[PDB]
Amino acid sequence: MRFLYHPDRKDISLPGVLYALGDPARLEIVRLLASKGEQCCAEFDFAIAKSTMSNHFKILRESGVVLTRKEGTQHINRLRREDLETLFPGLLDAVLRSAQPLLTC
Amino acid sequence: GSMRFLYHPDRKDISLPGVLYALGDPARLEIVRLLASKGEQCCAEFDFAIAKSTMSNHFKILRESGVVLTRKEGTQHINRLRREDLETLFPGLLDAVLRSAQPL
Ligand SMILES: [Cl-]
Ligand SMILES: [Cl-]
Ligand SMILES: [Cl-]
Repeated sequence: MRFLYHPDRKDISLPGVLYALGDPARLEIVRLLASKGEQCCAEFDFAIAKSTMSNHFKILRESGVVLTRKEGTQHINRLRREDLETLFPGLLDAVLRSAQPLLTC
Repeated sequence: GSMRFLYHPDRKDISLPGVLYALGDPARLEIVRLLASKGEQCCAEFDFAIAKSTMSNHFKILRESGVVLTRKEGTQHINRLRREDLETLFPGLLDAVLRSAQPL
């Protein structure tokens, strides 16, 4: 599988994770990946410029939140739930409890 | 005994992404961690950057995002965690963040 860049768990920090979630578009991506499982980039039809969405997914990958792979021409994103729960127990649940939907609303 | 606070948003204007962005920095997370365990703290206690303009910007972000109040008292600026606002809006968030925050 063509996995895109992603850090090893050891190089994932709490400030980086909080930073990655610190954006309405990125929070909404994480919220949908958590509830619906893996989703290609094109499912996140935000009213947002192409280069900006690309930077968003780079931020999510560099921070250790999302694992992306190329399948065909799709970029398939996966929430790194197991890594995040191992490092930061209960963090995802506390964030997702309060995250307000955007794309489904 | 001053209740003279710098600009802070109303509870209704605090958003979860804005709060997470404010915590999403080693200096700012440590400020929040210290306010949470030690109580109110003067700005001069937080020597977490080479430049004073960098610390000023950290506190500006903490105040504008709804995490921190800043009180002007004499010559000092005293910071206070907005525990009630944050816990009412984002139940369990502060605990989850603080449980994993590592001392800087
Ligand atoms: Cl795609
Ligand atoms: Cl306001
Ligand atoms: Cl001060």
